[PDB]
Amino acid sequence: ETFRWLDSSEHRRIETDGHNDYKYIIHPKNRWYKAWEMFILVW
Amino acid sequence: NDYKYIIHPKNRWYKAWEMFILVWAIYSSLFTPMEFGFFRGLPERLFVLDIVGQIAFLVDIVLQFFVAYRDTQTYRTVYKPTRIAFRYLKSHFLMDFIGCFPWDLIYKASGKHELVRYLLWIRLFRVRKVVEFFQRLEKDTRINYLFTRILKLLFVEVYCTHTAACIFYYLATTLPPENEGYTWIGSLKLGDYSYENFREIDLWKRYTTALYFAIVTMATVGYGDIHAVNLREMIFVMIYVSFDMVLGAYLIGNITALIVKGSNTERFRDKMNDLISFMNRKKLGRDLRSQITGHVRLQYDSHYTDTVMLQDIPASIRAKIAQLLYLPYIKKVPLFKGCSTEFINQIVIRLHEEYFLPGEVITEQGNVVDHLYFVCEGLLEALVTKTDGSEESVTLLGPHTSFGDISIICNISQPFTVRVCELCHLLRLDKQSFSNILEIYFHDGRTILNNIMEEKESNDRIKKLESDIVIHIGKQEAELALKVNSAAFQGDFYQLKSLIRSGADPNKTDYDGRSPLHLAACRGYEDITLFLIQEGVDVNLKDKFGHTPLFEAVKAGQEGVIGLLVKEGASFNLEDSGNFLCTTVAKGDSDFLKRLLSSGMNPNSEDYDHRTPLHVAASEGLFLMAKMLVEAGASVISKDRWGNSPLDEARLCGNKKLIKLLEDVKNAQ
Amino acid sequence: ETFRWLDSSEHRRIETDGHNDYKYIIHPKNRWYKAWEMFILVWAIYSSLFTPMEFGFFRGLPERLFVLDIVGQIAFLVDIVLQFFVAYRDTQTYRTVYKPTRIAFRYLKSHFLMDFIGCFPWDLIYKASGKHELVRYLLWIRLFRVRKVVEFFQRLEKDTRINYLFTRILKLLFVEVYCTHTAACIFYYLATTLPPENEGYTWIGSLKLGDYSYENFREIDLWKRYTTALYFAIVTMATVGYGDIHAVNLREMIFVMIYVSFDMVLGAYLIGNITALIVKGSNTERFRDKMNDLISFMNRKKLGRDLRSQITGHVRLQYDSHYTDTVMLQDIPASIRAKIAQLLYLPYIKKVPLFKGCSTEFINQIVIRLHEEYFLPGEVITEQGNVVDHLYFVCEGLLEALVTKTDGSEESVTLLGPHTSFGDISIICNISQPFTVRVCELCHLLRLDKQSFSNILEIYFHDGRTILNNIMEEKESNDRIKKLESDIVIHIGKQEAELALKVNSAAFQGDFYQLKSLIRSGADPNKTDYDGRSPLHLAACRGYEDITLFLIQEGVDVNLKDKFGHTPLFEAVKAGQEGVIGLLVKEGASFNLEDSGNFLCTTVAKGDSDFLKRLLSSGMNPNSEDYDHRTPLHVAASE
Amino acid sequence: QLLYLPYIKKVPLFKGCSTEFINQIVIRLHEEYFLPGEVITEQGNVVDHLYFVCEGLLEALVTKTDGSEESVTLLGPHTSFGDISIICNISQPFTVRVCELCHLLRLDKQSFSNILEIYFHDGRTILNNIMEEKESNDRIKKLESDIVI
Ligand SMILES: [K+]
Repeated sequence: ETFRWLDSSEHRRIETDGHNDYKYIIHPKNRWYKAWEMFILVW
Repeated sequence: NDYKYIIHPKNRWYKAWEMFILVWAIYSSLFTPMEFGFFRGLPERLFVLDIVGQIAFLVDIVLQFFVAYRDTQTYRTVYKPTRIAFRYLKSHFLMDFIGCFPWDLIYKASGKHELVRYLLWIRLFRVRKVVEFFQRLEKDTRINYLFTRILKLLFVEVYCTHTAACIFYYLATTLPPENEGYTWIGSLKLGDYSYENFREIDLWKRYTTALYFAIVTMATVGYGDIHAVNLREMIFVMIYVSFDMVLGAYLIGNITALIVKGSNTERFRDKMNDLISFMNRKKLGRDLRSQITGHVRLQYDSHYTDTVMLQDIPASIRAKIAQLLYLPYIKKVPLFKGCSTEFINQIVIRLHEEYFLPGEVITEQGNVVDHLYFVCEGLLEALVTKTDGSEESVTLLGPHTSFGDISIICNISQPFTVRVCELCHLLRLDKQSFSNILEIYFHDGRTILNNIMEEKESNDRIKKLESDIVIHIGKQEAELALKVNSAAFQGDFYQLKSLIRSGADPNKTDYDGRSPLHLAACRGYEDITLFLIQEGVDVNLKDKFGHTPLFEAVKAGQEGVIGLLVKEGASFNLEDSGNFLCTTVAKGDSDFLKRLLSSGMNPNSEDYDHRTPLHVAASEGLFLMAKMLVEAGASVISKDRWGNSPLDEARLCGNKKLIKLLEDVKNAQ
Repeated sequence: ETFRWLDSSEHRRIETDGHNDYKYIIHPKNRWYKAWEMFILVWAIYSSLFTPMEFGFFRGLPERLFVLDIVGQIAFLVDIVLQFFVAYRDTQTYRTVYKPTRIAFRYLKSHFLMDFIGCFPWDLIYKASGKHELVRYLLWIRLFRVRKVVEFFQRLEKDTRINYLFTRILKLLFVEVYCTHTAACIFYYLATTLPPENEGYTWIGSLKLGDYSYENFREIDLWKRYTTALYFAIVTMATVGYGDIHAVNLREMIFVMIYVSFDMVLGAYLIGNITALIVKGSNTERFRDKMNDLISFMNRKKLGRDLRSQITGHVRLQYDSHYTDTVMLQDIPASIRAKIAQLLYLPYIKKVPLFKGCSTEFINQIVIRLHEEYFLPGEVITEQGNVVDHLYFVCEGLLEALVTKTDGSEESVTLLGPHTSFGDISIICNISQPFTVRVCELCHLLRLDKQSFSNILEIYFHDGRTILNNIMEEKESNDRIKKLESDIVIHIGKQEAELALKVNSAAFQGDFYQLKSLIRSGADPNKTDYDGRSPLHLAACRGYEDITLFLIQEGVDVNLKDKFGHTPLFEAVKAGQEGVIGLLVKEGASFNLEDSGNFLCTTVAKGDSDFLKRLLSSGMNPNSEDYDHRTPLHVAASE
Repeated sequence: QLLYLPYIKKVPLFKGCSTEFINQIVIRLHEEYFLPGEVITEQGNVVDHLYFVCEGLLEALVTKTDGSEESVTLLGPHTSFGDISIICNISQPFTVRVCELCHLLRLDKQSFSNILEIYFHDGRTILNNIMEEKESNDRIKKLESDIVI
């Protein structure tokens, strides 16, 4: 029943999947990925 | 379909011909203004193109005589040829038949008159097929409504610009070539190019020039490099701009109307936007804000189960929906066990789905409830509460359970604040509809009252002969006991059984005793008494007069029902039996006393004076009945309150023919 | 309080003010006067279109068009004096006033002088008074004859056949044109206001379109100058504006700056009214709104592919044809909805063969609780082997009752055409539905519930017995399938066998309203079946009343010996009781009882001074005796 | 208290009541209008609202089975039908039609029972007024309704 309620639900589980491994992957809502998303926006 | 030569309109080989003649009608109604305006008879390059093209619309006329249609008043497909023929001949045959005449060959073989060339303007009764295509596309939910509502308005603004360009060039051709300077194209010079002697310019330069004027005019840009100089072209562009002004206003109106009539996503978006503005204005917390947003998102994503979308669908279709969705969730409920299927079909119609997040509150402690809830999924809990903030998890209401039924039938406030611990799927049912169908179906309300008492063993409120739901049931059960007793009085054995098999009880009594066994025994209907005994009845039931059905059987006189009641526990239990036996000796009806001590009361009982019935029998001379009264009675030595054995009482009667009986029990000592 | 609402009530008072006196004042709905209103509307349309063309394009009318505007002024001079004899359909006091001093007034202080100045000859006055230019500006008074066109669009806005937001669009489209006709006439007049030697500094004297030069422009034909000016004004109104014709003077620049500022507001108002018409949605998008609201809840509930095609079929049936507007009808109260139902359904229910001559109140109670329903062909309504929850009456269409033997042998039992009912032989009975009622043609069934046709069937017991007699006076249902049930529910006694029991249970429970609703409709007996009881034997005494009014009604027979030998005085005195035995004795109650002496000796023997003093106080002679002829003193001296 | 209070003060049901009870009554009223001829209550029904006439000439008639009727009274202004069907929990015995342009004031039965159970001295005064004006032919007891309990 709750699998119908996917995005209308708890939705905050990024904490475990943050830095499992791979050591390079930048989060989208970073701060250095907001000095790029405006610099190359005005580019 | 007993014809086999009539095509169904929803065929898959005919629906490939509709989209073929749609393409041929999109072409042949866009070339027809170009054939009227830009030529004066077609060249020999386009002769074969004009011959086939009036043939694909000539076999379509024949094919429309062999296609069934749906009737408008009976909604049946009409496969009759003489009906589809007379439907085609009176609706669309004439404008499609004279439209596919070879009008160019009729023009060239009539001395080339210009008025026989205006007759090819009835080939625009082929945008009828585009109109029918858009009408079929509007009555199909697979296609979007922003793809259809203005796309058909960006089609009239193609047709009425191409046609206006063709008429605007045609008006330039209506003046002779000596008067070319007084025309819109003859007086035209764009750049270093001059459009003089314009009928030897190639077709696509003239067409692109006229269409450039028509589209720049239609968009109300209007550069004025191309304008009208004549007095016929002034009139035409006045008509044309006064038509495209309201056409552009209609386009802006349709786009604005489909923008201001937004989807439910935008309404929910602005609702969540100003709710988030209220939550950030009031400085709310973290889990509280998530609870508010989750509740309104649950309501938006789950409000689609509202039954007010369905209140034009008829009953026995809404009932089938409610029996497909809700009936397996009501059949497995411990409250409704033993209830008939009619009551459950009346239950499932008036149910409303509800969803709650894990932590909201459904019912509260101090409140009398107004909805009976059924749990489909979820793991709701029941919390009684004290004055000093205490909580006690009394009951864990899982799936297949109900709460609030005790607070409706007994009309009490709710005992438990019901908080929900999971994502639940509750089913509302208001107390008014529940109570109404309880006093409508009282034979199932009695079984509900018997189910509500057991689980709680009536923790309290047990008589609960307080709320009407528990009264109206008592009143209807009483009047149905009256009705089944009237059926049992006269011979209505089939009617009696139809009353009993409709959920009755053959043990509920009348206003003063009077079970159906009582009336069936006093009337002597032996089959009815067999049905009542094998159904299961208290055969020793008493009245407000102190009467058993055995007593009414022996008072009536039918020995068959007398013998039929005594094969079970007949058992008279009659109080004041002594004075009753003495007063039936007093009335002296000997066959009634034969019925009395046949299988019954002991004849050694006593009246207010301590005397046996054989004492009062042997006081006037009643040998024919004193013989009967001495048949089973014993202990003949018994004195009165006066102190008299019945032998010395039988002495002074003055009749000696019953003293012959007095030498009978002289050996039992 | 009808002075507060003179609009909701007192709408059409007609009687006492049609022919008061004066016999001349025409009501403003006469067929001979509304044939003059269209005539003066055509004259007003012509005289308002020709007036700017008379002003701008001429300096005094020629020798022709003289009889034309003479009769144009005569046809309005007639209408000037004709409105002194036309009534005064009023605003606040809703009655057509016939008083011809409130007809001369309300007109003289209104459109009279603007309509009497406009009938003076202003081109004979012009040519008589030395040909002055400012006496020709009084032709513009004749644009007050657009009242007759704006009154036509007010008598059309309150006409319900055409949408009011469409008459507003037609009114704006008659304001858009005639403001391009008047602007064309003023734009040509502003070119004639310059001398003919300064004609090269005008919009038309400095014009050259194609190879034709518009020089010496006062000698061109009138229909070339008018078409040129109107072409400018219409391509300016549409905001196309080619610029082949443009303003040249300052007096033309000022007029174009006024005119495009007026047309911008007018075009924005036209776009707004068209958009306001379109947002009031059509039939197709109001179908598709709830259709996409019902495709979802059919995709997530996972309904079957046949039930989905039935639901979509019924939704496409309530739209696109057969506009069942009960959802609009629900604002109307129950009394007026009952009057609507008695108008619409009584021609159909009275011709049903089930109701062969019942009472009119019973058929009224039937048609109060009816619902209209439409079904496509191929639908199954009531299938064989299920309980019947609704009673259906076929108003129009064609149905089909079928039955199967073993292997789906669907043979046509009957064909239920119009004025037929099905589901009737199983609400009367308590059996299953015996036929699969399938739909052949598009039907219009009238649905009655099962519980309504049990309440109004047990209330109206004479009509219920008439309905059972209508069912049995048939071929005993061998026209259908010969499913004979006994003889239906047979005569089941609701005359005396259950109604005396019903009124006796009403007396036993103590319901006075049910008691008097039963007995004031007749049928007050003195006997119960299955016993010798009475509505006096129950209520009065044993119950001891509940309700004090149980003894005064109808004066029923006291001293009725029941099946167990108890008079109602004995039942009132056994339960002791002290109101009915105080009250029954003045009504002539008696203590008749067989072996009363033996009963008194037994009440001596048990010992009950209250019981025996209530026996003796309510009338009892203690010299009656028993089988041994012993008085109650002979046993009250025993122990 | 300035729109409805002169109407509710001169009601024979609320005679002798405290002014605070009337001030609690007048808040929950709903102004209603009816043209001369509709029906607002029927023959057998426990009524859902208590009404007060302000300017109107409603009639209260009892219907029979065979279509007939007779008016037991003529409810003019400053009258209150309803209440005896509410506070005795019985059905309203009269089909209350209307003969003029009436000016009723609704009051639902749950809120009326709430104000009666909170202010019980005025409830006893209302019970006394109904027991003398209806004359209390029976149910001087009237413990069938939980309001009196
Ligand atoms: K322009």
